[PDB]
Amino acid sequence: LKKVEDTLTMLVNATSRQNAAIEALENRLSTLESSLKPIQDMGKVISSLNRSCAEMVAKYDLLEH
Amino acid sequence: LKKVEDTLTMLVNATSRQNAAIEALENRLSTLESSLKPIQDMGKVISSLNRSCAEMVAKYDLLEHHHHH
Amino acid sequence: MLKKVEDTLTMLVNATSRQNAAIEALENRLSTLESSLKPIQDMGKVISSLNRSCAEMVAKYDLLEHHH
Amino acid sequence: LKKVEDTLTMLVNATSRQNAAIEALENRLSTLESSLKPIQDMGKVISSLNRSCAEMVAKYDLLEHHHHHH
Repeated sequence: LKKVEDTLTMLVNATSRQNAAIEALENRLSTLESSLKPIQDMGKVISSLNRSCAEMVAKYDLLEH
Repeated sequence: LKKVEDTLTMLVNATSRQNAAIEALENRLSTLESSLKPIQDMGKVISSLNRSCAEMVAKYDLLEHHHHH
Repeated sequence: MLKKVEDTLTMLVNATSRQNAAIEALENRLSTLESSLKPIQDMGKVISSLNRSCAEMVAKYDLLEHHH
Repeated sequence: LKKVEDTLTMLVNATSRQNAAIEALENRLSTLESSLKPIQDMGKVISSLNRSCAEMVAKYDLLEHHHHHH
C-alpha cells in the first residue's frame, strides 16, 4: 500500500515531467516554423531576378551579335 | 484503497494529456515539414538564376573591360 | 474494486508503449527531415555566392567611374 | 497486491524508457535547430542579393546603352 502509493505519485510526477518536456519540444518546432514564414514567398523574387538576368543576356546578344 | 484510486485517476488524466501532447507535437512537425517544401522547390529557380547571372557577368564584364581598356 | 484497478494499470502499460512507439517515430521523422536540409543549405551557398558576385561587379563598375 | 505490483513495475520501466526516448528526441531537435540556422538566414541574403543584383542590372544597362549609341 505505502510502497505503491509512493510509486503511483512518482509516476504522476514523472508523467507530468514528460508532458512539460513534450510541450517544450512543440514550442521549439513552432519557433522554427514561424522563422521560416518570411522565406516562404521568396521564390518569386528569385524568379524575377532570373528574368532580369535572362533579359540582359538577350539584350546583349541582340544589340551586338 | 481510496488514496490509490485517486492517484490512479490522476495518472489516467496525466496519460490522457500526454497522448494529446504527442499528437499536437506530431501535428506541429507536419506543419514544419510543409513549411520547408516551398523552400525546397526554390532549387530549380536558384540554379536557373545561377546560370543566367553568371552568363550576364561573363558577357557584360567583357564589355566593361573594352570600354575601360 | 481490485479487478478494475489491475486492468486500468494494464491499460496504462499498453498506452505508455504506444506513446513510446510514437515518440520513436517522431525521432525517425526528425532524422529524415535533417537529411533533406542538405540541398537547401547548398542553395544558400549559391545565393551567398551570387550576392558577393553581384556586389563585386557593382564595385568594379564604380572603380572605372572613380578613375576616368 | 500480486497483480498490481507486477503491472506497476512494468509501468515504472515504461515511464523510464519514455524519458530516454524523449531525450533522444531533444538531441535530434538540437541538431535540427543547428542545421536550420543557415536556412533561417538565407531570407536576409536573398534580400541583399535582390538589391545588389538590381544595382548590377540598372548600371550595366547604362554601360551597354552607352556602348550602343557610340
